[PDB]
Amino acid sequence: AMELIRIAMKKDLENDNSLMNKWATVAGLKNPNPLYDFLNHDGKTFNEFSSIVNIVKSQYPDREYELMKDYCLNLDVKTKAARSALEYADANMFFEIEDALIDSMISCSNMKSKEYGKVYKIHRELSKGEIDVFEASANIGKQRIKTAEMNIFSKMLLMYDCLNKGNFAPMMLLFQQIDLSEIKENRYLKNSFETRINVLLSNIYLNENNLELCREYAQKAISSTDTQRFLVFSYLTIGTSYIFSDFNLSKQNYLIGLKFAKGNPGFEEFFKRNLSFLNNFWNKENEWINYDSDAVTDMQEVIFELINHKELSKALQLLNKLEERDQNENELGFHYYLKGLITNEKEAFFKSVEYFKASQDKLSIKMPLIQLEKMGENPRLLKIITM
Amino acid sequence: MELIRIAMKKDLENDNSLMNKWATVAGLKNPNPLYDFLNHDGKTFNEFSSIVNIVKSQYPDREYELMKDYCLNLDVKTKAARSALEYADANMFFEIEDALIDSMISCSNMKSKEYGKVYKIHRELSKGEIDVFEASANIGKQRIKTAEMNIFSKMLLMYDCLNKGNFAPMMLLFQQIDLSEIKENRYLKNSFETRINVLLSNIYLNENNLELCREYAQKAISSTDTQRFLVFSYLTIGTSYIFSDFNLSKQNYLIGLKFAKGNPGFEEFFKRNLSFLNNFWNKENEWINYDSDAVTDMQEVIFELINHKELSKALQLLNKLEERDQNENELGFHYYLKGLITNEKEAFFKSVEYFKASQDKLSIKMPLIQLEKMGENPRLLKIITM
Repeated sequence: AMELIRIAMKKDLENDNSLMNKWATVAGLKNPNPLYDFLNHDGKTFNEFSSIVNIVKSQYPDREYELMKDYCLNLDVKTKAARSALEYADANMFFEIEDALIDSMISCSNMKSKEYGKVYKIHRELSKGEIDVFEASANIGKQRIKTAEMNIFSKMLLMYDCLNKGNFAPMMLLFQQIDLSEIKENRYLKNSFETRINVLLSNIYLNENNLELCREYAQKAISSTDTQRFLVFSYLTIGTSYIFSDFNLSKQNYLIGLKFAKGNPGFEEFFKRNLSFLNNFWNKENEWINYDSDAVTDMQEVIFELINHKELSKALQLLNKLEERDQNENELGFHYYLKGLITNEKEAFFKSVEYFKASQDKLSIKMPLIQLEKMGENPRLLKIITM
Repeated sequence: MELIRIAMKKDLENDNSLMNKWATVAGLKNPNPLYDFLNHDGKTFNEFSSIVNIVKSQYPDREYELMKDYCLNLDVKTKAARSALEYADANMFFEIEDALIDSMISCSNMKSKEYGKVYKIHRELSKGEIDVFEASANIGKQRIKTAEMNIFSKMLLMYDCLNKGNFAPMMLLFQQIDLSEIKENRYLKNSFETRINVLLSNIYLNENNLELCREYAQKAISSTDTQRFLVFSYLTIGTSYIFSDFNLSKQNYLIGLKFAKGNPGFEEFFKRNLSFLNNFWNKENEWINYDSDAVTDMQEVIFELINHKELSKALQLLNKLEERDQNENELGFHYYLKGLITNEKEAFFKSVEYFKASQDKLSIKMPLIQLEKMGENPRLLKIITM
């Protein structure tokens, strides 16, 4: 038993024989034989990578990272299981596991593993902004892809870049070229890619303002997965889809997401900030404000709370202080929106609309737009701006 | 034996002084390369401009025939064949270009093979036979060595970005281009520079930076005598002035129209733009096409009736047009005309929506100006154009 997971399992089985049939059903097996094999013989893998992930999530939930790191670094890089490990690591944003698997798969002599390694490396580089979308497609081309799996993943990696540049027409063009039924042997990879695609589509529809479609895609993703990363982003999207229409559903979706985020500080932050904004926008008591942070976004949330409490003079002073510092366009939109709530000047709301339009934020633009309608501006013309 | 060499030998027999005339027009300090070109099969000039300039000067009416024949018998492995390929693509001489492409991918010379493969990707992307992602993937597959094709592969992607109206990735590719890396091929460097100035010109025309637009179009005009680039540069300058200065718009279109002489297709762009310009500024219009069955021309007829307060005839011809199939840009214009006839705000609002849906940041100004006249808030109208 070289791998940490095999050591723990043999140990726990010595104390409790009934675990064997428990772990068999949790892994999806009709019969426990592959599990006897896994425990006894070095290098014996399950046919599907979900078998081991499920056993680890169930029996050692607190120890997932340590156990999976050790298990992945000990896999034969030439196998289906190592190729599945690479997807698992990237999905969970376990970049240390992933980068080690990538380097050793590019080295190996197996054609399949080499190609997956080279393609995931392109995805890593594009994510980090070390290359742009055109260098990335050029590298995809250089590689002369053979597998149906990497044919699909090369399209998805380009979609990720298109998503974070807010450029949706080319995303849909790439989506159209994907056919998941061509993944014939690797059911773990097919299911994981399907989860990725449902999340991506969810974010598309959220920006194109089809709120119903957005929620349906986010739910499809939630149903298909137990990966923390995808659960977190799906609930974040659902929360956001409700901001303007239903305080209570927005909040509860953020709280469910926050619970799934437990023990990842970075994921937890997204929910705290969104909750802070939500509670301010709907004039509710706000437990989420960060009074210590000197990041612009957080300091704006403190101004917004002063405004809800009719402390207009203090809000104005902190807002003038912020004007001194460098702000991008999205922050300036928010800045002028707050100024408008204090002073009731139409000009501030107009500037706010301009800044949000210039920064390509199709969500926050609704805030000064709602105010301008309240001040008697023409609804028919306001609607045209959001198109 | 090339037709151009036959004509030149013939004209030289009658006039010995042509030799020194053709030498200076070709940019050579000394006539030797020209004696060589006439006498020995396969001898090329160092620069492709040499032969283009001789042909433009001595046989202006025969450019297409002479250049077609010359290019089809070139040594495909040479600098001159690589320059021919640029010349043909710039002029949209697709016959010449496709023949050079096929025979350059055949040859064993690494440089010519790479140019051929890269121009072929440009041709395929233009025709919509592939999308922008297949095109970059093919660029990658090729393993490009030359600095020339490194640059041109970026420009071919710019062309596709332009036709899809997505300008941010164009600018990203523009920033990666450095023309001083083209060390040896002066003809190609100058031609690529022309292409880039035209592309930037059209960017800024859509992003409403009108002064930048004109400056780039002028830079292109200064650098070129290719009729295609002259025509599109003047068309762009004309268009940049539509809303702000009738007279400069008109004069820029008339200079463009003169450069278009003897290409009916190019001439049409100017006639239609002139027709629109005169209608928009309520001037007597000599440019109307009463015979054309194109939507855009039939709209110009309606617009003229409206300027003459012939409202009931305009209404009848407008109802006729509504029956027929129209894209969004035409529908914008359709509802604008309806609004001028009926004075309904609804028609102007729809007009704005159709122009916004069709990504036309210019024509949208027309119903916007009307809405301001009807008392809608100018401050909010300005945001819709931005």
